[PDB]
Amino acid sequence: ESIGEIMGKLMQGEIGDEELSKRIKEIFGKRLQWGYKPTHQQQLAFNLDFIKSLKEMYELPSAFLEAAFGKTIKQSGCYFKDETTTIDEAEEASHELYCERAQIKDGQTVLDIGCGQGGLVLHIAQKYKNCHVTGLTNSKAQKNYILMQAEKLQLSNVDVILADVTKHESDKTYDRILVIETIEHMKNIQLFMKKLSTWMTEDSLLFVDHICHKTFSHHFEAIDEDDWYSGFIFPKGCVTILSASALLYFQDDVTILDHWVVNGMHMARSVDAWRKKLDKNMELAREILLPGLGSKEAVNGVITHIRTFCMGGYEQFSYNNGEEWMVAQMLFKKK
Amino acid sequence: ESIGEIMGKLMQGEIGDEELSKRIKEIFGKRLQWGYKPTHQQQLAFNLDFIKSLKEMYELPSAFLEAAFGKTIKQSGCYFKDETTTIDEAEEASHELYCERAQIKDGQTVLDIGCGQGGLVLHIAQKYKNCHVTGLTNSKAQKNYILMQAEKLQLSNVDVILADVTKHESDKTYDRILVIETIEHMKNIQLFMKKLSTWMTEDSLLFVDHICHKTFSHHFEAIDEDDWYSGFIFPKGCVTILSASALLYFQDDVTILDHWVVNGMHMARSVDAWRKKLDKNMELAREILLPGLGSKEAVNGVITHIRTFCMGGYEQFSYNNGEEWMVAQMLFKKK
Ligand SMILES: C[S@@+](CC[C@H](N)C(=O)[O-])C[C@H]1O[C@@H](n2cnc3c(N)ncnc32)[C@H](O)[C@@H]1O
Ligand SMILES: C[S@@+](CC[C@H](N)C(=O)[O-])C[C@H]1O[C@@H](n2cnc3c(N)ncnc32)[C@H](O)[C@@H]1O
Ligand SMILES: COc1ccc(C[C@@H]2c3cc(O)c(OC)cc3CCN2C)cc1O
Ligand SMILES: COc1ccc(C[C@@H]2c3cc(O)c(OC)cc3CCN2C)cc1O
Repeated sequence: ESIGEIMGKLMQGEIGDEELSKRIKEIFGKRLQWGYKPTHQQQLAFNLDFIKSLKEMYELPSAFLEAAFGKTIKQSGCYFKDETTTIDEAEEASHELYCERAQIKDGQTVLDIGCGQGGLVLHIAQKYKNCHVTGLTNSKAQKNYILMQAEKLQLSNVDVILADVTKHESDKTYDRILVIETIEHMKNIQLFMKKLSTWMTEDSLLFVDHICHKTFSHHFEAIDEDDWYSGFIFPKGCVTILSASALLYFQDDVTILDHWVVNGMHMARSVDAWRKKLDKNMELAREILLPGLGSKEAVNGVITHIRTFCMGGYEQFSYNNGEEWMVAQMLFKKK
Repeated sequence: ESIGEIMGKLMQGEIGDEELSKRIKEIFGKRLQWGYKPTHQQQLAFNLDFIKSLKEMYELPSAFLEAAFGKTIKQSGCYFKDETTTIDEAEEASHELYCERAQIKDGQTVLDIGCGQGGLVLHIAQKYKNCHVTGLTNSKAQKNYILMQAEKLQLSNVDVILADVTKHESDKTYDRILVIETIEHMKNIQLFMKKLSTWMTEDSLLFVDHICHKTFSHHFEAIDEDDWYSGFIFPKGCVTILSASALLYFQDDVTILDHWVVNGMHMARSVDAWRKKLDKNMELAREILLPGLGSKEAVNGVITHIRTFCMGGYEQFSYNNGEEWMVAQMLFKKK
């Protein structure tokens, strides 16, 4: 059975959830076989080879995003205390977790790199009125969304830089730099960390959160021709999953102070909530998308892609009860 | 059964090898239970707590050493290609491995910190005639042994600094600094690495080899009152076993370039060879030691201590076919 055939059934909604989950789980299982080595000697050889290789290197309407994601449209792993924690609660708990671990205090200048729909920017600005909070995003629609939300919430301490972070040049420095699940998109990590350090003083802290595997790194791409999923979700070679310790090898310009991981069931519950909410709001979602997409068929395609991303994310992050893929967090100061 | 009673039988040679091995293996088994956590989240919490805590912190005659150790009296893990590799061959292979991984080239200035009986110093000096090689040791007997060996081998490119490395002050810099199983004795690691960096230029490399556990760190000390072994071998709290990745968190002043581990069976074969050679030369050893120790009883005590160290080391490093305790190696440049 070919890719084309599976992709055919998928688009027609002819693959039931149980089969879909089973297929994607199998794909991730093969990644685990690829990544785990027989000895720690071989594991480190494989991991260092990956790290060395690194060193040589239409937007959805906001009404749709609001129908699929939680209240602040957080697009990153959330934190669920209880089985009954709602996605809105989990967003807030995640925001609070970042503020604790990044040691945010009232009065600081704060920069949020790849701020998305600005949930974290708005959270910090509201909770700490004397902080000035800057979000940086490459999306004009995101910038406009954040500035509108700041206005509605009577926040006067928010600004947004519209920039490709890899191209952004400034001599401005910040007390705190936050990077929440943005580094996975960075083509040049050593260069990224170097640039961040130039936006820091000796008093600054840098907090990074990234999806990881606990043991090994990999690009998010097909191992083989049986893998229809990876290239469906990310049709570009644009996402890297670092191991939980990979960034320890990128301390040319910054120095680690603390390091944590959050078990993958938190991420799994996040994507599950998004999937369920999208399913609940399916009719509304299709109506919102139709104008901008042009046909019900193109609508179905965008919906299939997002829903499959959630179904696949579930299998990835829940694997072995959250103990394979998870979220890594690190705190650094400038050299 | 009390410590005193086991220590009593041990000293009298009333514990056979099989029972001795079994007892020590059990002790290490309990350390593994202590060190492995149920989730990577908890593992990292435990490991970072250890790293944070670190940041707040009569000699045997040479004739005896020659009867127990290999030809160059290497007192560190060796490297065995074959099951029939002799300890002398394994010493040389280990020396060569260090030269490759530390990128030693003819003409460099080289410093070997805690050089022991100087096997590595002599190896480099002989193989690279244009290198100047300095060993640093806190032992007058070691210094004298190395200088005598250099004279006999017609080596003109060797010097030895007699110093406590933690107290040594100098503005001299070196192209290469080697630290072979010395860091385990360092009370202040952040301070040690800082000092080393002041002896480096922008062109220098630092190579560190240390016994490790692949997953977690621990001091070499008793967990409980059932552990008669740890405090017998090291009656002081003077030895730390870092995890294979612990030094990645000590990059304030140096930056990692490469990282390896050597499976623990190499160390196990090393201590096995020492134990067997001592056993072979037992009568001679007792004769050599008697003058300086004063009684056959004090002789037996020193021999029991060394032999047990080997028997225990065997169980530690061979555990799970070398995949628990092993040797970590790292290459750094100066910030
Ligand atoms: C996984 S989302 C995380 C968004 C936000 N941090 C959150 O937690 O909801 C990563 C974000 O990085 C942004 N991004 C990716 N590459 C970027 C670049 N080169 N410059 C700026 N932003 C970028 C994307 O547009 C996206 O909003
Ligand atoms: C495990 S032995 C390794 C010896 C040698 N590198 C080898 O591979 O055979 C560690 C050595 O470090 C030395 N040492 C320990 N603490 C020291 C200190 N503060 N200053 C200098 N040498 C020290 C000990 O005397 C011992 O020779
Ligand atoms: C960090 O990896 C990723 C980075 C970006 C994306 C796309 C981004 C995104 C990122 C997430 O991490 C995520 O929750 C997992 C959900 C979403 C929703 C779609 N939005 C545009 C997906 C990823 O899987
Ligand atoms: C690195 O831990 C240690 C450091 C120093 C010692 C003492 C030192 C030594 C160190 C070794 O690593 C070793 O081979 C394992 C053998 C020997 C022989 C005795 N000599 C004086 C023992 C250790 O176990």
